[PDB]
Amino acid sequence: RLRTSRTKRPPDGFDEIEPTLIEFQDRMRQIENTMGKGTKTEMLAPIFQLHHQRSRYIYDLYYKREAISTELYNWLLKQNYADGNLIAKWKKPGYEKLCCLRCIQTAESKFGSTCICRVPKSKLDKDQRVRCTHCGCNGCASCD
RNA sequence: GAUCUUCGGAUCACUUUGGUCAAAUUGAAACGAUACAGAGAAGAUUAGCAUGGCCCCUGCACAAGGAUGACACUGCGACAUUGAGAGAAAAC
Ligand SMILES: [K+]
Ligand SMILES: [Mg+2]
Ligand SMILES: [Mg+2]
Ligand SMILES: [Zn+2]
Ligand SMILES: [Zn+2]
Ligand SMILES: [Zn+2]
Repeated sequence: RLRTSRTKRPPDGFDEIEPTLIEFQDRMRQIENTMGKGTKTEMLAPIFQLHHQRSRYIYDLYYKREAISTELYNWLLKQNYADGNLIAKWKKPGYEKLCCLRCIQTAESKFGSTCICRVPKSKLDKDQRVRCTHCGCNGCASCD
């Protein structure tokens, strides 16, 4: 993950996108330091937020604007700058706007069911449109 | 929203919330100190191992320690009464 001055030089298309990744890292640090205003699980929601956003940025670089070479993209996934499993989920129908990967797997729930965010809002009542407790998600379903 | 399909629709996904319990006087324990006595076995100094359980503490322990860890170690009536006398009473 961490790169030294004497490490192998990343592929060519890296430097122009290096600064924004640096900004992502900076704010992740700030979120780590920032404390208060939530329950034991709510304070850990913004982490997944930024993480999904960062992975989506890389996904947008490759699959929507073809701004990065395939070599650089494999390098980025190998350096954990993006979550390979989350991107794999984004590449199949029904999970285009997946929030995180803990809201899809059923072994982490009380009754073996996915999260509320995975459910389309059309069949969900108006009153029970609440923030996810896993990551604060406000609706994953591809329809919305 | 993506995919087809023919502008009828079909696919793809589909219900969270670990809760000694709401931002700390008044529902997570157990005591400091001061004041009193103040160290087992029939004189005195003193080794210990035990018995009993709504007494525990240290210990990983079915070792061993904590004053021999401490407290306790007793005691009574399924007694049948007649054996006899005396004054009274009621009775040989
Ligand atoms: K002694
Ligand atoms: Mg002993
Ligand atoms: Mg003893
Ligand atoms: Zn979600
Ligand atoms: Zn999630
Ligand atoms: Zn969720």
